[PDB]
Amino acid sequence: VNPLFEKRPKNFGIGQDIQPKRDLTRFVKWPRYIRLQRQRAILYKRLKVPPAINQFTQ
RNA sequence: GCGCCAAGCGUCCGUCCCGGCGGGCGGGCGCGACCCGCUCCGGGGACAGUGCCAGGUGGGGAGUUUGACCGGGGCGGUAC
Repeated sequence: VNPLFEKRPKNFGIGQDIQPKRDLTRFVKWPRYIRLQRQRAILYKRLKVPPAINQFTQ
């Protein structure tokens, strides 16, 4: 094997290195219509849904 | 001072070559860089705030008024 080859590890600690490109899907500033849809699903899980509307979950 | 655009591993290809495996040439994916959980993070919160009515305050502002007689008017008087 070639002795020139080497491991060059980078530690992603606080400071001392630049962070890699990781998934930011949980911290994206989504457009206002995506926010509207997702919050509307949360509201249906958060509020007291009356039985006549809740019976369609089943 | 320097710090990014991955090293290193582990696999999958070639309609590509040279002796099913090997070597060369060019690529792909995964780990490196853990997984799951519904609101980006934090601070308040059914209060603040907004809409409508009710009470107080309000020369900051608006509009108006501030009699008459009278040896001039005013002051004084009322002989109004």
